[PDB]
Amino acid sequence: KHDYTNPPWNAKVPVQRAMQWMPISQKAGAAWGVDPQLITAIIAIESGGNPNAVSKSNAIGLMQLKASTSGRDVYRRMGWSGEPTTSELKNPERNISMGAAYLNILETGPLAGIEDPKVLQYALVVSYANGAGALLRTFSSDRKKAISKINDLDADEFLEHVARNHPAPQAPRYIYKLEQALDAMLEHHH
Repeated sequence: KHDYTNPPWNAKVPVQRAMQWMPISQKAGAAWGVDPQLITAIIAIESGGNPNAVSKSNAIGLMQLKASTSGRDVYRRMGWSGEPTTSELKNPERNISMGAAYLNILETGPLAGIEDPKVLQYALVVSYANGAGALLRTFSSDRKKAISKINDLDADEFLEHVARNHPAPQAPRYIYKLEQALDAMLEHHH
């Protein structure tokens, strides 16, 4: 299985920088029914709080949204045509709003039916990172039985399952990082 804890990841500075955006994250989380600390952790992991981050593949901004994929998914959810521009994705308020929208899409879409909010949290970071489809297929080729299998595990067993069974090494590591980010956030009484 993936040695996902290696190397240790110090969340202090990445969470401190993501916390700068918390007032936006609070409002975005409220609008979309999404946990602002989950938003904050994702910013910390994805961009380390850097609103100008651009990946090899042109994922953009605080929550690393890609116009042609997640960006477009959000626009389709809102009933809008087309997709956002690079410039728009760079704007921190728009970026975080779309990241929150995307987390809601995952929750209400492919991940609908997961009972344990902690398991759901882990299922969200894994899907955001490496795709809800690939996570589900890790359990069963049909969605229905995959969710049923997910429902039989507690949060620790879910991590374990991902560590042993997910093709992408980064998947279980995203859960490790998330917990490191949650630990760091304990020191921010927001």
